[PDB]
Amino acid sequence: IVGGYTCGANTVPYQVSLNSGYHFCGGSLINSQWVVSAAHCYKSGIQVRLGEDNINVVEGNEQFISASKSIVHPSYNSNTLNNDIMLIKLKSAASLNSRVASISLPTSCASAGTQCLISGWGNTKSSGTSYPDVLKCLKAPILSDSSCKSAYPGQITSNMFCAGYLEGGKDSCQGDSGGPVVCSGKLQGIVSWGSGCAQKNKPGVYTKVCNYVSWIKQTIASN
Ligand SMILES: NC(=[NH2+])c1ccc(N)cc1
Ligand SMILES: [Ca+2]
Repeated sequence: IVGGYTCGANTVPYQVSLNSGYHFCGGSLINSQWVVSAAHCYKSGIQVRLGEDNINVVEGNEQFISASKSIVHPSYNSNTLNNDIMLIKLKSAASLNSRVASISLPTSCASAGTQCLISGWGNTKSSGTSYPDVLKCLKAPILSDSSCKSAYPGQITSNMFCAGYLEGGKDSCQGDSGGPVVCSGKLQGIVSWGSGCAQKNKPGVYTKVCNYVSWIKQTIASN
């Protein structure tokens, strides 16, 4: 997260870190046994880390649970990033409490103008690299489809939305992928892609979660 702020320990209780020996992506806990992330975060041997603030220090509220299965969206295209969504099932149910909590799926798609909270442990620099150890946060509005498409000609599908600031300086970034965009207490987006990070006229592009609620529910019901 570039140009954000320190969230505060366990203030984003649905935020998970995906770990394969090291943090590599974010995710969102949507019930005691399932995490939503980005398909481009797929790999084998994932350990889900809940209750995390400093990802390099055991602070006392962590739950580390290996994934039993991952399900990449059936129509995920890695070239265009269309349908950049996957589900990860935990081998055991997490223990839910105030610091480790699921986030609700949307009942309705969020509109341009709605303020959301974006969070992650990704790069905090637009130029060069610095990874924070604690969770970073950014409040950002959903942008209009027209401004999104104008910013990225020929690249924005009906399964994507832009959020952030056209002026630049405030954005998600590498390492934030798969993490949440939460608006009015609902998971509306997944950190997906963008040109660099926090660049002028290159806002963040996010998977449009509301399009996937049926697939998510049906997938969970049978797996
Ligand atoms: N929002 C962004 N600029 C972004 C997010 C993730 C990513 N992998 C690349 C760029
Ligand atoms: Ca920790």
